[PDB]
Amino acid sequence: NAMYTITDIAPTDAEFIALIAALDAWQETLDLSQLPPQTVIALAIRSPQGEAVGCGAIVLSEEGFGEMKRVYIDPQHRGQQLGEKLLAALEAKARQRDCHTLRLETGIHQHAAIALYTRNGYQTRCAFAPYQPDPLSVFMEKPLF
Repeated sequence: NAMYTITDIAPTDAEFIALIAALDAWQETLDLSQLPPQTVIALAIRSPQGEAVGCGAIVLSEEGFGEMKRVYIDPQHRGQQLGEKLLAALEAKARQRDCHTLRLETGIHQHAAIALYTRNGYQTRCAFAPYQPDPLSVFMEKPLF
């Protein structure tokens, strides 16, 4: 089963905020709403009930880079390739916006995410604006076409 659904979401949607809040509550083991809205791609994965169950986002720069962030899948829906489904969907949207390279930063603690990106062609790299090699952070990127 990946007969879940993918749809746009407002980063200001209560459902988005809830996934994000859960993401941040876990990382303990705001910012997306402010930005110019053209510059943000944000998506959700929904159960067949219609419950937002995962999400993620890409912030696009004017030189064709995109930064991937705020990716999370609710724990009860893991084990069945949703990260994959979502990731591909964010990439597809980034291409339609001429984005040529996706990069991301996550903590070294985030093993599931890190492996998901690796399984799909992201490769480790150095710090990029606006981060300074906080190590440990892990920076990754992938050429899209």
